[PDB]
Amino acid sequence: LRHTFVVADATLPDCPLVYASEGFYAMTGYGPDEVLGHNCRFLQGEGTDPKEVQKIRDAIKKGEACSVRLLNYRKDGTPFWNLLTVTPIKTPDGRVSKFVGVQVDVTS
Ligand SMILES: *[C@@]12=NC3=[C]C([C])=C([C])[C]=C3N([C][C]([O])[C]([O])[C]([O])[C]OP([O])([O])=O)C1=NC(=O)[N]C2=O
Repeated sequence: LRHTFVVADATLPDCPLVYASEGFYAMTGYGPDEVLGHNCRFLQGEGTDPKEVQKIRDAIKKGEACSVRLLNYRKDGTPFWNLLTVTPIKTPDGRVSKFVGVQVDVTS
């Protein structure tokens, strides 16, 4: 199946994205200059369910994995359904260093 992949830096307080696969840029319409250094939430918009957003916010704050389905918007404004799985990456001392995300466009 077609998916995309990003890495977020958890050592920075607001989990900016530091790496994205070619598919992530191609799927969203945004280039590296608009994606790198930014929190993934710029993909959100009017129809995004705040309850699902809250699930990821809590899991990130708690350093747990999380899988949620979100309405997202491309650079051109058009919406798509993003099945998103975030995974915490810990150092051996228990601290979370990075979050990794798999994003699937599940508009089908
Ligand atoms: C986004 N993918 C994504 C990938 C990773 C690795 C992480 C850590 C987060 C995301 N987000 C969410 C965003 O960064 C944030 O966690 C949430 O919006 C909730 O926190 P706030 O503070 O905003 O309430 C992704 N969000 C998207 O909308 N699309 C993704 O692809």
